[PDB]
Amino acid sequence: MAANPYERGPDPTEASLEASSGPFSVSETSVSRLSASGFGGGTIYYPTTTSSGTYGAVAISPGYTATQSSIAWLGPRLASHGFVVITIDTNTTFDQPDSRARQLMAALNYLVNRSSVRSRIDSSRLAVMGHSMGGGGTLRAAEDNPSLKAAIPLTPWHTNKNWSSVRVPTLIIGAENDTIAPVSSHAKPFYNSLPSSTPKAYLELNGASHFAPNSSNTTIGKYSVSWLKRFVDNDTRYSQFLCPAPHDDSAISEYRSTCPY
Ligand code: NA
Ligand code: NA
Repeated sequence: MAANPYERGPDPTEASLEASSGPFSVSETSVSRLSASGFGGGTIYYPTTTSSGTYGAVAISPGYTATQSSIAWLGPRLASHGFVVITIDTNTTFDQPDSRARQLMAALNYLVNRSSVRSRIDSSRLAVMGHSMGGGGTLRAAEDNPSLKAAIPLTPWHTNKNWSSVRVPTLIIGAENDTIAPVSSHAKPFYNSLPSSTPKAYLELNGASHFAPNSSNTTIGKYSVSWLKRFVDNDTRYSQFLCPAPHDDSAISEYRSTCPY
């Protein structure tokens, strides 16, 4: 038996993470706006299998004026690697980041306590994601809920630039050519303010616009899955993708250097 009880799926490869689907078949159900307490409803994507144990859960928020159609592709992509994922609609499409932060947590609370798939979820292993203003809400949710295992703001937008109290492992994904949430005034200031004692990363998509997260994106999928695996599942099999080194090679038992050079 693997020492880590939360490991799911076979040993990862670059190819499996770049593919459109992970190893788990995915089913879906929905929660209506009326049934959703504290948010505007959503779609739940979950692994059909339960025989390998429970999974961590992730809530994903869209951005200003947007609905869950703008983040829908993330549902099957992440769930197929062994996660229960809810893509939410917000109370109103004009909600600000700090409101979206509260709705992300309300969605996780619904998943854990009242959803039809609650029995597939390990309530102690939760994460938050979001696009644009929903990425700003992801940062605020992480700051206010340090028990979260991971946070992934996608091209985030927020007026607050100081996130030095965030103790949740955070992967910020920025778009190089973003003109709506320019990385020079949003994503990068956010990352620079995160504590160095918190596991963190900043990934910038080459030549990408603010809307890159709204359609299938191999890079977003690979590193988002790797981040969630590493920190929601404590799955160190995915460190090779977040912190590559020559000793990932099976022929190399050790590699040390004074890189970068
Ligand atoms: Na509601
Ligand atoms: Na150096």
